[PDB]
Amino acid sequence: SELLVNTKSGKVMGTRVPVLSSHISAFLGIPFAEPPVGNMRFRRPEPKKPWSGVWNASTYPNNCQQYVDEQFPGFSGSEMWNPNREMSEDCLYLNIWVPSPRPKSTTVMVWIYGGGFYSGSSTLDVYNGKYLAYTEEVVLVSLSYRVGAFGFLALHGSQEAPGNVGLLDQRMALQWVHDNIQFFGGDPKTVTIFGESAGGASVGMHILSPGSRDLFRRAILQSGSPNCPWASVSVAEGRRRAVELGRNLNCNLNSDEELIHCLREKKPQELIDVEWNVLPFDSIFRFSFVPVIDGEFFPTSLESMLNSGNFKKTQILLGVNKDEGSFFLLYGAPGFSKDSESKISREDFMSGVKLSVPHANDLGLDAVTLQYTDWMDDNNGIKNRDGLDDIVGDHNVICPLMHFVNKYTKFGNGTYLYFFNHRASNLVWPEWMGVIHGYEIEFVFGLPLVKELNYTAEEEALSRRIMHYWATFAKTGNPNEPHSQESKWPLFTTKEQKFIDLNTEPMKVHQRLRVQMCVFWNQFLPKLLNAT
Amino acid sequence: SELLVNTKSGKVMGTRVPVLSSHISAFLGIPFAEPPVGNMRFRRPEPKKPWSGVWNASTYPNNCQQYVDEQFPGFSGSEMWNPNREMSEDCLYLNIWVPSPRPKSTTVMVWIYGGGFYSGSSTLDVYNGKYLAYTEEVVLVSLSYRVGAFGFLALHGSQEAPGNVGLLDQRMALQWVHDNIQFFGGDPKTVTIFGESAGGASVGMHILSPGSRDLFRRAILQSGSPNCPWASVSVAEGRRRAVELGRNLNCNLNSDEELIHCLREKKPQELIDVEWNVLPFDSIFRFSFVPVIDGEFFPTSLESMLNSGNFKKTQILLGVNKDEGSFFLLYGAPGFSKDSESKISREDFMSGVKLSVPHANDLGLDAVTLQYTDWMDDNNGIKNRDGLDDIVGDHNVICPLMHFVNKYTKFGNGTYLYFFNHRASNLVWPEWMGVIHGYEIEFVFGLPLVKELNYTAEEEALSRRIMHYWATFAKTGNPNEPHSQESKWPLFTTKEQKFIDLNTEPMKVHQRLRVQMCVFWNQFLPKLLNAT
Repeated sequence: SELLVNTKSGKVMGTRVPVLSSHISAFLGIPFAEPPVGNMRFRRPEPKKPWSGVWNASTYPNNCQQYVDEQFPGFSGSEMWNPNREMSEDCLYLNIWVPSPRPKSTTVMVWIYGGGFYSGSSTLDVYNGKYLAYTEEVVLVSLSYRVGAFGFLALHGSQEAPGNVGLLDQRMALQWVHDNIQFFGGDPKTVTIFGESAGGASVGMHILSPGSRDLFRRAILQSGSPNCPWASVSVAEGRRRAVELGRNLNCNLNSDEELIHCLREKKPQELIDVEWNVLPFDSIFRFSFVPVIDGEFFPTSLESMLNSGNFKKTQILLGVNKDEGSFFLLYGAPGFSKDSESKISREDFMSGVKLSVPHANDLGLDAVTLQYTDWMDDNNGIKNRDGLDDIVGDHNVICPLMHFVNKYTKFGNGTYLYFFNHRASNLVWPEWMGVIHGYEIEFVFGLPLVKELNYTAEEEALSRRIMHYWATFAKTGNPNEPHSQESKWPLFTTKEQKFIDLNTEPMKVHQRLRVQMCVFWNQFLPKLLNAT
Repeated sequence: SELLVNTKSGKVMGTRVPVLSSHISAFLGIPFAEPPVGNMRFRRPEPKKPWSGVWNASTYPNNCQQYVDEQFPGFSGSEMWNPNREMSEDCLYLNIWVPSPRPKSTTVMVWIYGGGFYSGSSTLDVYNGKYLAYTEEVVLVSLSYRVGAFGFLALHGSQEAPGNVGLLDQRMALQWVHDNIQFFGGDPKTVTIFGESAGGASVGMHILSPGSRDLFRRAILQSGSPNCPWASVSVAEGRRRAVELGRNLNCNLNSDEELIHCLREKKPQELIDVEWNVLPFDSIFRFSFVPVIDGEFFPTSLESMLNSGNFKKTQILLGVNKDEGSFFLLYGAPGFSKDSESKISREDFMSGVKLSVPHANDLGLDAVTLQYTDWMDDNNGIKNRDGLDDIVGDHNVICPLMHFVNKYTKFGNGTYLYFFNHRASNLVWPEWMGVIHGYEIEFVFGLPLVKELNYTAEEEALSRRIMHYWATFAKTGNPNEPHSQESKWPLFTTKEQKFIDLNTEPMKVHQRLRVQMCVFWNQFLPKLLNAT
């Protein structure tokens, strides 16, 4: 049967699903690890024990335990990101979409969801891999991994909560793909991992980590890189946050043994209710439990690894959205509201700057403010709002990705860069937010191809171009068709630094994406904070 | 006789001079102080002893001893600034141009020449006051003062070389004007002092200094303010430079008495030949012997005086030229040449930055470089050249003047600001230098009205407008004609900060002259250098 597959872990029974008036196979909720429950909470994952009989993979699995956004009850804009399945610590499963008839050895794409390392689900409507699997004829895989304290609590030195276990969950899923995707028609030697935000940072982390490198061929990073200021912390800060978490739950803090044991007795929602109380600063775009530079998953500092070429050398495709920061300002900066133009005063602008660059001394805050203020029109509400939006995006997403791309390209085998600046016609978020963080995802997964979702014809065409760029890159290492007549996406080189815009207009090539600001954030500011 | 005037110091015999096919009286070389020679070198000036008989004031006096620019022998561009009379330490004289018939009580304008406090003459062709005296019907006075070590050697604590004696020379000349200009037809209660560069800085210094304030009514500052980074030094740096001067001439350095005595035995050219060897840094736009914050001429720091309103409150008219810095780059920065486009490389750009902001640590140099570099086109020779030109001008002239105007306007009785951006059609300097430091002077003194000098008709018209603005301001405290139909030069206020451009085009009003850069130079950079 087309829906029956015998893997090395046991037999699996999938289901046939309709897609654009056709059909493909779907294998949902395939376990790739032992449920990290009880004494296993905080521990590295263990392989799923083989099973006899047939595993019923016709329905989505549970979502990992996580914080749930309730800032806008009912609102589809925010709820489309919340878990759509029951949450459970038993959540290490993966999903596979296979073309029909089943391929013999086709290109594989493994999606790693984002969510700031504190949230995310592989089962969201926006991540339905059936469209992309069907349209581009690829085996689409989406995995899951522990988030929040459950996946990143780090007490370096102990084996009970070493940290980075969430990344190890991802690696384990990749290991399963490498060992079993051949039975689903996938070519294990041609797997492209791709992700957005924390997922994009994760992809970059597997490129850097020696233990993950041999598990995939190519990579795509969307609005996220390993070196982002929010993507990782030192073992010292990790330890400090783990202890403070224990303090919020009145735990015995005399030893790691004591702390860990007390934390394992807590219900999941108990850790979640106090998770945000451990941040060191009043801030925006900063998360509690994230990856840690431990000396194991990451041999040394990320900067020294990038400088020495200590990473997987292959082809990469990556880029960012025009307005990465608006989302975090809406939720945490004074002056911003979902239902108003959010024109910001001078007062709130500087309040916003302090929140965006929490680690900065006064000289630093002044440098940022001077860099993003137009002194010929400083009380212009729209300029201050957009200035703040740019700060959050440049500091947290764009400038760190540009640092990565430039460092990577010196040792890589091919880089392709994009700048997504199309605002979807059916967006429910206000206009001032622009091309929002995470909204390029729907074009990558091809939602615009479904008439009932209400996109325009140019947005459907844009989605097909993007799906074809992503899949062609996954297959060949080049997003362009060999003998095509279409416009060519130039290769990003150390010298020209070319990139393209991604919208419904005729392709335009540019150079040095936001260089002026990137030099400020990557060269000047760090130098200033270190000297003062 | 129209040419005979009986002053309180004695009788003076002037001469009749032709001007634009008419005539006016000129009294040249009137002594206002005892010759500061011998034991008087470095000392405060003493009033000229009254004389019997008639003083022959028909010819220009000598020019003070000074460094003479020989970088371009023969070249009119540079030689028009060199002394055109024999140099002599006996040089404290003033010149007066009086309309004919002699006025009864008309507006007086006293010109104070610039020259970085190390050079300058009241007898240059560009300073011929006959045109302005004739055209606007005012009594025009040009004074002289000691420059270089002769006027600013400062060994605070001793009365033999206290410092600031050059400023005291100016004050003494102003005292003579106050006491005698009535005999030449001038109104001593309506005197406007005006000057350019060091002369503009001098004017600002008399506004600040308690002992000079009662000697004039209004003031005009052209491309120079008291708070310029090159216009003054601490008593400590003054002392250090005086000692180093003595060291270059192998003087006894055991005591001030010893040093001063040894310096007084040296021929004038001997001090001049080593004057430039005492600068603390390798630099551009920095001069050896300049005014010193002594606690006498200047009660306290200039910044505290400006903040507390400790200065003469009256009306002021001031402004700057578009390209103040090009002159200093041509003479001292690598890559610039008089006969080439001077396109600058990245190498020489940063070399130039180090020379322009000599007091800056590495973090500071990086701040400046980032502030003036276009990273989308960093190897553009023309952008680097112009960037450097702007740095020198903004740091040394424009930003310090804007700080002054903004501080002054809070306590003053009326401010008028201009931005001179017209490049004379007959300039002999290369095009890349633009609207050069000091070239607005010729329009103020009305040289364009003389056909034989080869200016265009629009430049003659521009000169008349400027002469009329300056003189009307001198008379009324407002450059505009009460019931005129011409465009109005708005008043600069703390709120609007309006200013006008000065060229041959229809008047255009603007706001916040180079604010972006001024905030960098007046608020940010100083904060950075003080914290690091």
